[PDB]
This record gives sequence, C-alpha cells and structure tokens, in this order.
Amino acid sequence: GLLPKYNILTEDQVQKIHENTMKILEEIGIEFEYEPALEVFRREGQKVEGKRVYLTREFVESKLKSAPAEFTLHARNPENNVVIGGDNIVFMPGYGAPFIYELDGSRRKTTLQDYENFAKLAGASKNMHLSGGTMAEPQDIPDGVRHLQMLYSSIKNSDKCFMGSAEGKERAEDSVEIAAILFGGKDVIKEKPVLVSLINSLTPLKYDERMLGALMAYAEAGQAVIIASLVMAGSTGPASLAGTLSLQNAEVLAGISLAQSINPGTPVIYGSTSALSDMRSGSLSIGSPECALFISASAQLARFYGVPSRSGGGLNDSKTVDAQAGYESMMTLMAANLTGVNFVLHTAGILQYFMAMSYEKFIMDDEIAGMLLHYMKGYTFDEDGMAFDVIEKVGPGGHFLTQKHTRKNHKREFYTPTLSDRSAYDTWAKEKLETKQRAHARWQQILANYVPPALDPEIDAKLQAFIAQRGKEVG
Amino acid sequence: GLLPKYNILTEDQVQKIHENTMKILEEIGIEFEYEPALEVFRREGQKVEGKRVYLTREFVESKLKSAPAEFTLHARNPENNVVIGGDNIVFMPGYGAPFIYELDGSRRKTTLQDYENFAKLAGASKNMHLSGGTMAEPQDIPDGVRHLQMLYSSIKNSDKCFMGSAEGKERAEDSVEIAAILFGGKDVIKEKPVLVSLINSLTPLKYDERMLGALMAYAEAGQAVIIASLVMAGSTGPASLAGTLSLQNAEVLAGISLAQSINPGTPVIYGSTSALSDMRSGSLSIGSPECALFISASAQLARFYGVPSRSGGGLNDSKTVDAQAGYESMMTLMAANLTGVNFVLHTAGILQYFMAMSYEKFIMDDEIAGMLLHYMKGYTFDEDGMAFDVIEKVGPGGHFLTQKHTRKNHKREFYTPTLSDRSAYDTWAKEKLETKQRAHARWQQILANYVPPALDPEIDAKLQAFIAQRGKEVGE
Repeated sequence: GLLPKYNILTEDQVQKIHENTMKILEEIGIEFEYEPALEVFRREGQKVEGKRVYLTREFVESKLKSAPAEFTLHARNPENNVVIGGDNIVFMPGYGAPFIYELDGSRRKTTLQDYENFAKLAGASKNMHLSGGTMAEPQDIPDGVRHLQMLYSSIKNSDKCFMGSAEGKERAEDSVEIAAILFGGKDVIKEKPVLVSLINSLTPLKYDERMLGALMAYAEAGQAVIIASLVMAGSTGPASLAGTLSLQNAEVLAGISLAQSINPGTPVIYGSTSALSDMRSGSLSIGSPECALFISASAQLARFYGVPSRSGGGLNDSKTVDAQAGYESMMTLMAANLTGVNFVLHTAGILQYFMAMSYEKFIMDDEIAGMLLHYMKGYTFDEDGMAFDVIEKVGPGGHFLTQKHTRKNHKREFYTPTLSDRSAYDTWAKEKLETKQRAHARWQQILANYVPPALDPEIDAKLQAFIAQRGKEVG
Repeated sequence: GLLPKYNILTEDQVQKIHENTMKILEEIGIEFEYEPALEVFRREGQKVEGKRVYLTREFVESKLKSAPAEFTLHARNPENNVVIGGDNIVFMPGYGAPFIYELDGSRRKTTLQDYENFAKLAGASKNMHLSGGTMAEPQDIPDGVRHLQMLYSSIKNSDKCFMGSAEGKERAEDSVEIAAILFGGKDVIKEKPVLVSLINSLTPLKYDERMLGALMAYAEAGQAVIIASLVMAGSTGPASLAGTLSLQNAEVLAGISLAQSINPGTPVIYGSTSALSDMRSGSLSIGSPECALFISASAQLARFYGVPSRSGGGLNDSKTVDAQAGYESMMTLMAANLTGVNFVLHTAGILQYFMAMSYEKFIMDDEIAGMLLHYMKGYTFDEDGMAFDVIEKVGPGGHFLTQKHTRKNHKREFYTPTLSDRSAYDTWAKEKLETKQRAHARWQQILANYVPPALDPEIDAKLQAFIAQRGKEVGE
C-alpha cells in the first residue's frame, strides 16, 4: 500500500558522519548570539566561552533521546490535522520569497495579496497539506505588523495548518498568542500543537539572536520548530559533501538539544536546506545533484536520530517555468519523497534558489507533487490487482479497452494528471501551449473559484481585536 | 561510490508477481508466429497448440539460470567496451522515432542525415556509452537497405557500441556479417559480443515473425538481445499495475527462455517498456508515474532473475522541450538510475511517447543524465573528505571559499552543469533564454565541431563492398 523508503548511506557511513559531527561540536563549538540560550547551556552543565558553546556527545545524544519521533499538528478543521513523521509526508508552498516572477519573465515585489493568493491556492489543493508560511513577503505592509496580517491571512483563507513567525522573541510570542485565540488558550495548544516555524542556524557554526528568541519562545510554549541549517558547500561550508553534511548535522542537533533541554518532549523537525555554492556562478545552487544528495542523506540521518525531517521541495535555480524548472524540481522533490522526508517546505512555487515565487511554478509543482505521491502508493496486490482472469478472458492478441475490469479499475490505480498534456501532435499543434501557459490558465481558474472556509465570527472578532491592539502597541 | 540500488518491492511481492507470471505462461500461453521457434519449444517438451506455446515454470526457471548476470559489449575502440549488468548503467539515444520535432513546434520526417547527426551527438557526449540504434528512421532510403546504411553510419560516426537490426532474420544476419567484418570473424564476436538489438513482444502474449527471426539469428550468433515488452495498462494490458507488470514479465521470460534454449549462456537483457494507456487521450503515456513504477519494479525483477535490465530513459509525453519534458523525463530516468537499471535505451532525445526525436531534447537529456550519474557517485568518506581540519581552520562565522581545500576539492566533488542556468535574474533577464533555446545553440555547436574517429581503411573498404553487394541482391 506504500513504497518503502530509500536509504542512500550504509550504516558504517552514517557512523562516520556522526563521529565527525560529535567531534565538531566537542572540539570546535557553536556560537549562540543570545544570553538566555547560553544560560540554558550553562545551567545544563555545558562548556561556554563568551558566546561559544561546546556540547559533548552524551549531552546531545541525551537531549535527542527525549525528542518525539512523531507529532500531530492541529488544524482549525480537524479534517486537516497532520501527523509529522511518519512514513507520512506533508507538502506546503515556498517560504520567504520577496519576488514574484511572472509568466512574461518580469519581476516584482511581493504583496499581502500574493500571500493571500498563495494561501487560497494551498487551501484549494488536494496535495498541499499545510497552507504554509511567509509564502510571499508582504512588502505591501509596514514591517512590524507583517506577521499580524500574515497569520490572519492564513487563518481567514485556510482551515489547514499554517506557520508561526520566526522573526524574533516578540513576533514569536504574538504567533503563539494568535494560535491561542484560535484554539481556546495556550494550554490547549501546549498539548495539541498548532504552529510550526522555521528556525535557521547561521552557517558556519552560529545562531543569531532573532532566530534563538523565536526558538526559545516556541520551545517554552508547546509548539513545533524546524531546526534547519543551510550549508552552501564551497562557501559557508567545506568543498566536500561529507564535510558540509557533517557541518549541517552539528548545527541542527545543537538547535534540537537547546529546545529539548528547555522543554523535554517538545516537537522538533531536523532541517536540511544545504546545497552548493556554484563556483562558476558564485551563488547558491539548489537545483544540483549535491542538493539532492544532502536531501537524501538528511532523511536517513533524521531516522537515525529518532526525529522527523524537513528538506527538499520543488527546488531549482531557473528564472522561468521551463525544462530546467521541471527537471531540477523533480530531482529534488523525488529525492525528498523516495528517501522519506517528512516535511517538505518549498514543495510549490519556488524559482531561482528561494529568491522568487511563481504562480505557474506553483501549479507545475503541484502536478509533480501528485505524481510522486502516486508513485509512493506503489502496487496493489489484491485480486483486481493481479488481474489474472481479465488477462485470461482477453487472451493473446486481444485488447482490454472495453473490460468491466478496465472501467472499474483505471480510476482506482491510475493518476489523472492536472497539468501534463498527453494529446497527439495534431491536437496539441492547434495552439501549441507549453506547460507554462496551461499552468497560467489553471491558477486563475482556481483562485476565481476558491471559497475560503468560514471562520467563526467571534473567533476572528477576537483575532481582529488583538491585531488592533498590537497594531498600536508596536508603533 | 556508488550508491545502493532502490528496491521498491518486498520479497513477498516479488514472489507474487512471479507466481502470477508462471500461471499466465502455464495456463494462458504466448503465440509464437514463427515455425522455427515452435519447433524449439517442442524439442524442449513444451505444449504447442497451433502457434500457442504453454511454458512451465520448471522450464522457464531452468533456462533463466543459463543467462549471464553480466556480459561485455565490445566497441571498435576497446576503451568504449561496456559492461552490461553490474551496479553498472549505460546510456544511449532514443530509438525508432519517425519524426523530428523542431524548436518552433513544427514536425518533419526523419532522414539518414538525422540518424547520422544523432550518432555524432552520442559519439561526442561523455554521458552516452553507446551511439545506439535506429536513432532516426531514414525514410530517406529504400526500405530494403535502410539497415545497411544505419549500421555503416553508426560505425563511421562513432567508435562506441551500436545496435543491430531487429527487422527479421535476414537483416539480423546482415548485422552479424557487418559486425564480423568490423571485428575479424563470426567466431571472435561470438566469444566477445559486439551487437545488442531490441526484440519486442507483440503485446498481449504474442511474438511476430520478424522479431522471432531476428531473436533466433542473434541467439545463434553470440549477440545480445533485449527482450522487451511494452504493455500499455488499459489497452494492451490490464488496467492495473501488478497485472500489467505480470503480463510484461511473462512476455519477457518467454522470450529469454527461447534464446537460452537456442544457445545456453547467450547474452540477454530483461526489457521493460510498459506504461499507461491514458484514459482521456487513448494513447500511450510514458511520462506517467505508472511508467516510473514499471521501470523501478522491473529493475528489481531482473535482479531476481539474475539478468541485466533495460527500462526507462528520458521518457515523456510532451510535444516540446518545456517544463513537462523536464519533469517527466527526470522522473523516469531518475527512477531508472536509482533502482539500478543496467541499459537505458532512449536516455536522450525522445518526445511524445516515442513518436519524435528532438535535438534540443537530446541536450536536455544529456544534462539530466550527467546530474543523475553524479548523484549515484554518492559521498566521499576519505579524509579530504570529512574536511574536519578545514572546518577547524575556518571556524564559527568564517567562510571556506579562500581555502586550499576549496581549490583542491571543488572540482573533485561537484557537478558542473552543461545546460542549467544558475545565474541571477539580472544576468538572465538580458536575453531571457529558456532551456530549450540554450539547448538549440548547443547541439549545433557540438555537431559543427565534431570529428568522427578514424576508421580503418581496409575494414571500411570491406564494409562498403559487403553493403554494395547486398543492396544489389535486395534490388534484384
């Protein structure tokens, strides 16, 4: 009923990586740019020189041992509750992009209306399990209330799970307060998690105050944190795959141990965003087989450490929804699915190494998403199934076009494409639409038809009341 | 170095397929429309009613044991010798397409010049290990001598391995003669196989005269055959994954068991071309995840039966080199690579479920092939390596780009793209070239600057005298 996961590493090699990781954390250490964070380490008997911290293997292997292998995140509509990790996998849009690249190859700043559109699309879509977070940076809006309008867009436009803000102590806490209003208290959400948020390290071997202030805010509440590291081999990490993975490993676990020492059993996702620093281009390259290699190894490491994994997505370096957007996104999304990544931020919409979102790419990515979930269902070994009797009725030289079996079973075992054009030349040649152009017609169809799920009047009567008060307070 | 193969099925599931396949062969049978193949199965003690042969698992499982797990195909230039069957993988162009799809959307008939062009492109590419066969149908040339002209154009334009004709006994025997001239004798090429050729069943549960005629000629000589079944689920096969796989499995093992009855130990490749008959279009769909599942499972069945596999390629249903060409072809080729297919016909050039080759698509596919081979290299766990001391040197907040170890190892471990554009928007926005356009400039550059490897004048002269005489025979 479900394909097994691909593990690309031998068990001796996983041992090498971990032995190298432990050595890094012990010998070289990690700088945490936050007093409260250092205090936690000191109060946990770890070595700490100014901002630097050296964790032993026992302290980390101990802190990991309390980190839960699986946790539900809770949706407003419980029909969309989501189990993290899992032979399970969840998909959701790209995150952080300040640009929209349009079908015409032009570029523009993102807006709240983009955030909102992407919320609706993720809402509308059978394959997007979460509506996501920071889908399109709302430069439309004044900075200190961007989070406020964003979590409200996510609530008013989706009944699926959304993400909390990682931009600071107070922002983090606002988000927790907002989930609280939405589920009826902070205690409810402490035991039934609601938010996930992306906490990043500052490669190589640091953590900035803003991320940390969000991380601890979340681990002191009940809420989920992705501890992602983005090591760019050649640049912010060593020019070797084993090297940059070892470095990524050291960073992610240091973040996990902090959360776990702050709050034992608090939900944490191992995050890998590592890729290549292209030496010809100077810059990040996530459409690379190196990226695909980090995605793949990271999924296996996360199993090894007993925790859920986030990595991959429709990842690529193209500026347009062309053949490159297609083959690079598939390579990285397929890696993520086959190797059993649990949580795929950036499943849909991303172009040019996280620099841009695209409406057409969103639809492209949703197709490949559906195709890969279909691959991962596998084969069905029941009577219908093995189909012996139909093969027999038909016999040598017959066809199956008109069998009852074909009519009943095609629908059951086969994927209906949402985007791919499967017609003959003469049919296609009348308009010669490429995937880009079809994708464009499709997103417009979907936003024209999406009715957002209703939000209890009094709930958003309290959502607004709070956005009002904080609106003043931050000014 | 290299990465382990992905096995998508459990031991039990593999056994269930095998059971369903034996039942199909024992109870339903396959038609072999070629008296000589029928007489082979007769002497083997197998039931024949008219043209229908029923094969027992005792017989099939016995014959499979004589098929080698690995063999070598031998090229003009022995550096291009190729192992079929290890953890090994070999790539080559598309096969059989009668159209070229152009950058501007138009289509036209394939000619001999197209054939030659693809032989050169294959010849020039570091990721194509064979030049292929039937790369473009030479509709240009009288039907009866086409195979003669393709074989020569293969031998002249590339010193890599190439494929024989599968179009009947006589054209197979011509292929064997040509191979024997090139390498010294029929004896030498029986000990050191040279040719590989595509023998398809006629799904469901048939094999026609022309394919059987070629199969038996090649088995009799030492030459490799791909025994390949293309089942279309919902059309020529049942509308189910396990069912279509079982039917394909029955077709292939019936074919391999015939080859091994003729010449025990003769080189065979288990071939899966199975895909979807799409419900809305009524046509073959190879860019489907069903196709990807057939490829993956077949890679693992071949391992089970102890023979090499062929399946997959840059397979897609698109009419143009667009995002669908990209994602469909990467899915099916990545499946092939990760599950450990040995021989990938149609790695490069195919559009629209085998109806077309495209020169831009060839370049695209050559890029995805390169990326995929880099993926399967995997990690390097030596000292340089785990990079601990360079990490120690640099330290928190540092950067690696100005280190000796970066200079040393950047090129060693990282893939350099031949097609993907990794620039920032502002560079790219100057011309806004999409992949298909960059591909278009590249194939023209490659072809323009390609120089075929010198062919021995004496052997060349013999090849031409053989082909001159045969063409006269075929015209009389």
